Amino acid sequence: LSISPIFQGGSYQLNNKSIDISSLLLDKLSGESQTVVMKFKADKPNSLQALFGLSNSKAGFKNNYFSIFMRDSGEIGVEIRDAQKGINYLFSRPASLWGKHKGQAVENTLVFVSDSKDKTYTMYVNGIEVFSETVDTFLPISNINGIDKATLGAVNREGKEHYLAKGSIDEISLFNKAISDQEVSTIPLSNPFQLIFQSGDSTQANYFRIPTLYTLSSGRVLSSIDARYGGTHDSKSKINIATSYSDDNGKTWSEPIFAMKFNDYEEQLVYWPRDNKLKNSQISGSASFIDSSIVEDKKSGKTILLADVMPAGIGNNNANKADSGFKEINGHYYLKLKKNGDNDFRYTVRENGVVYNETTNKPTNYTINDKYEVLEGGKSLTVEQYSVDFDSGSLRERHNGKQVPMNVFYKDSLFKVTPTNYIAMTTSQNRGESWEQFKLLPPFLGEKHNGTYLCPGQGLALKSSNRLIFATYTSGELTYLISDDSGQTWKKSSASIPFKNATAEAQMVELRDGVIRTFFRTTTGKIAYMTSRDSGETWSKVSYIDGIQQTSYGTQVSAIKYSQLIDGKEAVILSTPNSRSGRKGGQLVVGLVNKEDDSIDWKYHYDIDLPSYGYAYSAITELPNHHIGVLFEKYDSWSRNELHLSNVVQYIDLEINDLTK
Ligand SMILES: CC(=O)N[C@H]1[C@H]2O[C@@](C(=O)O)(C[C@@H]1O)O[C@@H]2[C@H](O)CO
Repeated sequence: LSISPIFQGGSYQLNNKSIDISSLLLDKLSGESQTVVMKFKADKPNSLQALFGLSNSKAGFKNNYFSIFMRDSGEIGVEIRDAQKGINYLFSRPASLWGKHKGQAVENTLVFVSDSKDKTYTMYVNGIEVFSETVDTFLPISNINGIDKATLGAVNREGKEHYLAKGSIDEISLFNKAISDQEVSTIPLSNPFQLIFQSGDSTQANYFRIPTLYTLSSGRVLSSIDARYGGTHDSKSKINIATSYSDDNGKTWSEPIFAMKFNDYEEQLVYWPRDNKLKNSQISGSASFIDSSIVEDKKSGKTILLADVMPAGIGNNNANKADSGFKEINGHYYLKLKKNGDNDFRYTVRENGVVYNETTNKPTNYTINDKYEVLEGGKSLTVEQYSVDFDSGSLRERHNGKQVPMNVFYKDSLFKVTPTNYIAMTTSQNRGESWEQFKLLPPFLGEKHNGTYLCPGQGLALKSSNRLIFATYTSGELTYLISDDSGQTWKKSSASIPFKNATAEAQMVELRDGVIRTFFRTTTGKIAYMTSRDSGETWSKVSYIDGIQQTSYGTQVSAIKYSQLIDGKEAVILSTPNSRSGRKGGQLVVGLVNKEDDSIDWKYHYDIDLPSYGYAYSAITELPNHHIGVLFEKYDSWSRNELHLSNVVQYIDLEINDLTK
């Protein structure tokens, strides 16, 4: 840092009693710009607590103060208030903090920059920028009328301690300068987590959701994710599937690449609005991919990744449930196309990509190549790309002058697919260094049924055979997709479930050879399971796990078969929020398998962080060194208050002894 602190202090215990630092700090504040650097712990916070306050403590000036505050939800924020100036700034972001990790309080590193030159207030926690707000009328934190108290662990208002804190401030420093983003990056951190995917990386997505992890036979650990461009919204949106891998047991990760991507819309790093009027803004004319899952095939050595594919403007909410998008002729399914100007789907994509007119029974001069792009007499047709912006005060989607290959999933294509959901497949023969062009899977539930929905996370490679299984769901059932030929062909195995309209996200473990247990999200508040004892051909009725709570809408749950005995027994590890309130209270739950009846004793619960801190979708894998890697959404991804947060999908490394303590 280019300058020394005006005040520095440490080892402050905040035990619901403020610490007055007025005489040490107030007369050292000068000029209109300041930086606060604070290292602090709060593993048992109050509902709302102030970590640092500067206030006018006198009668009649209760709303003249600056504070750095946090909530027991993990939210961090500031207030900057002066009643005489008529200013009441409040800037915050949910899900910004860690509480505990491996049972010990985490030291959070907070950096707040108040910059009078740029009229901007910026907050970083744990190296992540969580807000940056420019104002028309700047209020220097010292310029609040009548400030006479500087306080740790409360704000002194009219002589009383408000917003009392429980925690500790291990170090706090203030500077009479707005330090640069570059200087900020030099401040040491004590983070319990890593980032694999992050804002500003090669994906240029500012948001991520739906993590996966899979340990490959080489020892490489692979991860896939939704790179979500238009905020954290599900499709309809612009979303690509990105991947990254680690060759050192998760200590470092490769720069992401794409496994599946569309180019109808630019890859733009956009700061999606979080205000109540605009937060529902959703990219509406882009094709997308959503919800990926990985498996490795022993025979071929291929890595196989599946994901849902959504045509332009389509998502689960508006996909046509009564149309697969294929025509069966006869025994073979051919992708249907509608040509601009036709009200009906007159075409199919036949062998060799030939576009065939169903009404005239003649091939046309158009072909669809292996990238689902349209050619006419062998030449590639193009469309103009779109970009998005909020410069007009609402979301605008507009052509940007760049030509890209015309794809049948695009809004502007001459030939367009049925507006329903599909599933696609890509393979890698180099363990994630590159991905082949995706191919659509066929329909499994007939001509007049939309795609099933891929369960995000892992597929299952049965240990003693060549069988691969990917779970998917639809209304009234799980639909397991089974391949015995390295993913060249798939058949379904349907397993009825006693819920309609469930997002029945399911993950599988092989308890022993040929015996599969599937754990899945329900609408009941409990995680369900079912068992197959014939390698997925047939499935039991549904049972429920006791000792874990979910919300009524549920959350995805990840599950693995651990390779080593725990307490002399075979073990399964589940990862899920454990809360009836929200997507919070993340846990790993270790289940010991009864060798006589395949029942599971859920003997250990490990809290990922505080019960009140967010935890949503998750990925777990046994790393080659027998550690457990967890990549998870550290926020409430259902909440309409926690939309569009950056750098909340995070990675941690745990050992079994951390879980069973
Ligand atoms: C294909 C798709 O939309 N997948 C979604 C669904 O699940 C999630 C969720 O957070 O619950 C996130 C997934 O990415 O939101 C969706 C909702 O539940 C409707 O199924």
